[PDB]
Amino acid sequence: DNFNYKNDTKIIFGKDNYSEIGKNIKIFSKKTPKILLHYEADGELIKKLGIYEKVISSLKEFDIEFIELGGVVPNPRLSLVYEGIKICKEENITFILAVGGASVIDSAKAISLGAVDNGDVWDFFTAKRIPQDTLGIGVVLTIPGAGSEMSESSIITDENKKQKAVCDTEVNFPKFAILNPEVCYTIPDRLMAAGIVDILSHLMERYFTKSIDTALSDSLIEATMKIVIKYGPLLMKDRKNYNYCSQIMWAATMAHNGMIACGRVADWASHRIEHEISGIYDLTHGIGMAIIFPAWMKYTKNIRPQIFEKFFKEVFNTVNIDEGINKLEEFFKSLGINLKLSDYGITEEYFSLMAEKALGNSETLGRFMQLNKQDIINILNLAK
Amino acid sequence: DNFNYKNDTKIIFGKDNYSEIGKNIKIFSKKTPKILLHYEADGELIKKLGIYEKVISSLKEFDIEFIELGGVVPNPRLSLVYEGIKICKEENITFILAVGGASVIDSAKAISLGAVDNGDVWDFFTAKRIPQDTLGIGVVLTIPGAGSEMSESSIITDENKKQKAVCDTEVNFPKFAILNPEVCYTIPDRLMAAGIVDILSHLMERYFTKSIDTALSDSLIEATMKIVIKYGPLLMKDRKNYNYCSQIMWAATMAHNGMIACGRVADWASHRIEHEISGIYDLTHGIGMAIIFPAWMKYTKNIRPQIFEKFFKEVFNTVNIDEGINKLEEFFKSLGINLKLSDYGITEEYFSLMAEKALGNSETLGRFMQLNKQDIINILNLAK
Ligand SMILES: NC(=O)c1ccc[n+]([C@@H]2O[C@H](COP(=O)([O-])OP(=O)(O)OC[C@H]3O[C@@H](n4cnc5c(N)ncnc54)[C@H](O)[C@@H]3O)[C@@H](O)[C@H]2O)c1
Ligand SMILES: NC(=O)c1ccc[n+]([C@@H]2O[C@H](COP(=O)([O-])OP(=O)(O)OC[C@H]3O[C@@H](n4cnc5c(N)ncnc54)[C@H](O)[C@@H]3O)[C@@H](O)[C@H]2O)c1
Ligand SMILES: [Cl-]
Ligand SMILES: [Cl-]
Ligand SMILES: [Co+2]
Ligand SMILES: [Co+2]
Repeated sequence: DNFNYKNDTKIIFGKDNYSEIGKNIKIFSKKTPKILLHYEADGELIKKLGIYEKVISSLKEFDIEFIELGGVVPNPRLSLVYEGIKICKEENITFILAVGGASVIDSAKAISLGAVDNGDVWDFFTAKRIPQDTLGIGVVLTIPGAGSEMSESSIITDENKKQKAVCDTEVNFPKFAILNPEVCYTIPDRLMAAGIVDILSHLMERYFTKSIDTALSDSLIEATMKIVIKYGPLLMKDRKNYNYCSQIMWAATMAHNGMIACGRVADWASHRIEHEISGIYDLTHGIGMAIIFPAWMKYTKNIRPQIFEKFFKEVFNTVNIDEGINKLEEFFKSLGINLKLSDYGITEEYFSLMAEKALGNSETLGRFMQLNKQDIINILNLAK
Repeated sequence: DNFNYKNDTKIIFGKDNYSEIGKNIKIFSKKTPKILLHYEADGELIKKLGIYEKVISSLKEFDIEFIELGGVVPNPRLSLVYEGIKICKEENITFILAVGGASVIDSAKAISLGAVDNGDVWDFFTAKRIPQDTLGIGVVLTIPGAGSEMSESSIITDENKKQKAVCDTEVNFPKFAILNPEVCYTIPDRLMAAGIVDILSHLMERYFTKSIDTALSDSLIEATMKIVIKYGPLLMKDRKNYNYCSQIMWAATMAHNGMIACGRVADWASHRIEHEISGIYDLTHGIGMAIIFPAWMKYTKNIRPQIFEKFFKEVFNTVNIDEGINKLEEFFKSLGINLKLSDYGITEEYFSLMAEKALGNSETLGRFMQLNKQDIINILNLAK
């Protein structure tokens, strides 16, 4: 097992450092800077928090001209990205500032691409052309979600065709990303808890592998996981604790690092199964990953028991799988999450439909264990 | 404690992937590529190993024209860098390939700088100008030493003035670095052992800190250390074991990462003390770090016993400092290293001189503990 790793995104970690917005705009723009401030809706919640102010005060401090463009919505649409390209060519924008989460970061990245291209940007999403340049964006992250502030990916939906797509390319890497743990404070409980589950589950999806010779990698992923297991419950009970939020934020960041996962083989079974639950019921990703992941490890405990033994020894101080699986169930409950699907009024009614749609045009799904339609129903039964 | 992190060096990790030399030259050169192959002496040992061949076979495979420039020597001299600038401007070299260790990588970086500048390169080392561009280098690392294949630093000595200096700048970052663990195999024992000590000591220098709120960081540094403690002895006894060499190489790399050390405050006391031992006697850095580090932790065990308790609990499975200090002494001996200075015929004769030269024009030295001249002699007495 060989692997490659690049990641050029500059990370500014900490608080009381709002000048680094302006400072980093200067470090990464073309000559004199004029920037596009991108946000969701009308900076409604960004401004409520006081980010909008502390942003514009950094922009002013550095004499940076700027236009605002708003209304991105959770599933960012080409409607708006096309509008954004227009503005970055007309008003000669030299840099984009994404002030939000992945929904706005993905929009920002797609604008950054189109602003430097002499074609349609959507040729970069539908596998027609491979972009070779981007204007350049900076992010101020408002919630440590899925790491788009450090990824090479942008997910956009063409609502004219109802066809959503993604574009992975080294140019999409943000030039810099401001990461202040303080943005965690105002996040509602259920969402903080679900973000904590997403961090662990991202680590676990990569940890549980058939790959061999991954000792150091194992250690690092174990280390991050343990911290999630130790601090995430403390953060839930002391929401404004900078330390607790720092560990957790730094964990999510590290979880999106492929220095700790070194070309070891990830498994997406849980993700996919959860996707289809979430596709039919109103259920937050992180919550369904806490219901499904335990069900899946029960169902897959026989593949490489040794790597399950290891997991629970290193993370929950136990060599007994059942006990460990329960310690993880308990830990999820420690974040205020109920563990069964019945609990959310999800019934067995669509376990069949959900299993079919997970598999799509395939016979099985998974890598650690090849899971067929009935295997998936069994897992949904374990989680009911 | 806030911190920043960038590192743009692409890492190609693994074996049986010699085509990625050519492939990565193509990915990072100007238009058609013509490269300078940089090595130590006359590719004497690089060629003995079979790197030279597998390099030129990748260069040919990709139709890459190339000139060779040799004779870099362990303390790379401007004599040669000036020669290299000449060649990269005359022969219009678009990229440099450093095939060696830090001595040649540092030379390569200094050539890369000068080849794009309209001045003297040495203005970049003597704090006159701050370089804003470099041609671009790739490294094939022959020994996982001090990480220059991923650093922003180049250390060159002007032998006309007997004045050596360094240049830290984001442009010095190699464009890519090939890391094949197999290069470990041929390394002599004393040097492999000393490289294993350097990895741990780089982690320890950063670990033992007065900084607070560093839990995740602690975990990661602990994780890497443990692996060094576990595999390094196995590697010493099974030199050609790819797994053992992979963990250890990946540890050194990770040790040079500031994602695991997150702006926590390093201490260089041991380094400095060792420097002066090495300045007077013929002693390999790694070996004197195994004699000195234990002496220093004995002498500094009273500062934050809690972080010593933690260290030895996480790494040596013990809460007792004395026992732990001994487990670390034992571990060093497990790499075939004798632990006293007497052992190397180093006598107390110059403990005084060595202490004075460590302190230079300062009253104390260290951050974890401020060490004065007598404190340093005491530490040298602990290590005698
Ligand atoms: N690399 C990639 O491109 C990548 C990878 C995985 C997922 N994604 C995408 O990530 C998106 C999920 O985004 P996300 O989880 O970062 O969140 P988000 O910002 O898209 O939405 C988070 C929710 O919490 C609120 N919120 C955000 N920050 C807050 C704060 N500081 N205080 C209070 N409330 C706050 C928002 O109003 C919203 O309701 C999806 O579109 C998903 O497809 C992208
Ligand atoms: N970031 C930086 O720029 C930075 C930081 C710290 C130290 N340094 C510098 O690093 C240098 C030390 O270099 P290094 O430790 O990487 O080693 P090196 O390559 O300079 O020398 C290593 C020794 O082992 C031999 N060797 C190397 N690879 C071998 C292999 N595969 N098989 C057998 N023998 C092999 C060499 O012949 C030589 O005797 C010093 O000049 C030091 O100042 C630079
Ligand atoms: Cl997610
Ligand atoms: Cl070193
Ligand atoms: Co997931
Ligand atoms: Co050192």
